[PDB]
Amino acid sequence: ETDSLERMFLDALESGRIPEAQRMLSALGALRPSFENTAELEDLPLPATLAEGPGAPRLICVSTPTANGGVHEYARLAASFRGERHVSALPLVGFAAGERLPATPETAVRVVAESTLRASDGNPFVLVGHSSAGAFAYLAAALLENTWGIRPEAVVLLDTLSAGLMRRHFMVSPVRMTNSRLSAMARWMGMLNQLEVRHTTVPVLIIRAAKETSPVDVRSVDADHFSMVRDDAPETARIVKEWLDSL
Amino acid sequence: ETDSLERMFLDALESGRIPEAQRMLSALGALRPSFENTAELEDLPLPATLAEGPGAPRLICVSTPTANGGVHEYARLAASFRGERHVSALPLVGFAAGERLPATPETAVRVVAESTLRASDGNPFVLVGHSSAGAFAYLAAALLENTWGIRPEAVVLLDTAGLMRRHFMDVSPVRMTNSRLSAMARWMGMLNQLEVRHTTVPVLIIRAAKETFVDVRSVDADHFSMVRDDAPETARIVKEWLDSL
Repeated sequence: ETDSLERMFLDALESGRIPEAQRMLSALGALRPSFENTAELEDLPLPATLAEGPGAPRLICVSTPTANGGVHEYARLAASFRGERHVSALPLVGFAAGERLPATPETAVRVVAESTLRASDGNPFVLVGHSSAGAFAYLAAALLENTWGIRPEAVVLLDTLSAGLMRRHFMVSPVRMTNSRLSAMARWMGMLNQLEVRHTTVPVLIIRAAKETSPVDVRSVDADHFSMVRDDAPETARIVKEWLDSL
Repeated sequence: ETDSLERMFLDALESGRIPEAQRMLSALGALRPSFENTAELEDLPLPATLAEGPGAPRLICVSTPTANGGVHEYARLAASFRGERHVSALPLVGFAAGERLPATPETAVRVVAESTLRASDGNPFVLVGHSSAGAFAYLAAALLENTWGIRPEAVVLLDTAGLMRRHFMDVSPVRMTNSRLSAMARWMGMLNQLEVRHTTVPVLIIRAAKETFVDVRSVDADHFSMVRDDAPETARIVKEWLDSL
């Protein structure tokens, strides 16, 4: 299509008309079939193994809720761990054409927490999330601790917030933004916005990108929000490995 | 493809989620460039000639503001006129991917009025609209008279919701592109915002008798067959009524 929703979304982002594109994709969002509970699904999302190794704890990465997001997001990051430890990434359900979307915030966190558990293979694990994925990684850790009394060893956040940023994500698997991806993005981002904050007791690392305007540690990487999981992935990875070894 | 907006809209129709589908399509509509003045457009809609003949007055048909609508909608009716007189049909602007959408109800009515004059080409003409095109035909006729002092010979209204589900369940089937869907929401959206205007030209309403449980005539047909299989009879009533003038 010359008039694809991908084209018109990208148009509206360049024109800073992000509120109108906002109202559009969530109205599309609202028309998608929903699940309230993971028992309604044929299967949980399948983890993609991105690295292997004998080190521990393994890393489980949450895809960002962006229409071009997916397991590919962590391939470069995972490359610095090749041979050193297991790294997997989780797709988010609803971004492929026949998939249902989470009906409530709680359902969205649960589905992340359940697919995390499966990816773990029963082994000690840490949850990682870049950017918008970090809140989901973080609340998935909290929900696992509070619901099943299963604690991740840690959570690692790659420049996550507590705009033009949305714009530059899409301005930079150069994946095609299908209708389902774009509507799934609206739904998941809309859930993010309504997530109830909750405490995890497991160690948390916030890696901050030095180029940008319950026990918590903070480290800085010589990178921007985007380069931290691209060109500068090795610096990010090394901070992660060194923080995890200091536990 | 499998998750097209066309498939979404038609699923929504089947499931009683029209209002949600309309909200989404208006929301998409709002992201397209608009015009408030016709001189903003590189060109008016282009009439399509469906019939030609020595008789008079010519008929100018206004496409319905539906995602599957267009000049083809009057091709059957025009078939009953194809050696008797000129019949053309107007596209509505905005349904094609290039195009801008009207910003207001008045803009919508003006673009139809102006297109119609282009189609008439200085001849006596009648404005005709099936269904939801009816109000736009009528109101363009009123604006032509009241603002520009030019009078159609007449206006003909052809039978002017599961009518929706009926409508969207063909014949000459049309791909409902994202541009067609969004143009539909914007143009149909303005139907609610239209204030009636009076016009002194003769107005024939042809009623689809099978929908029932200023001259009015009725024809033995439903809302849809009156421009499809019962088009010959619709065309006769039209020609005989105009001949009375």
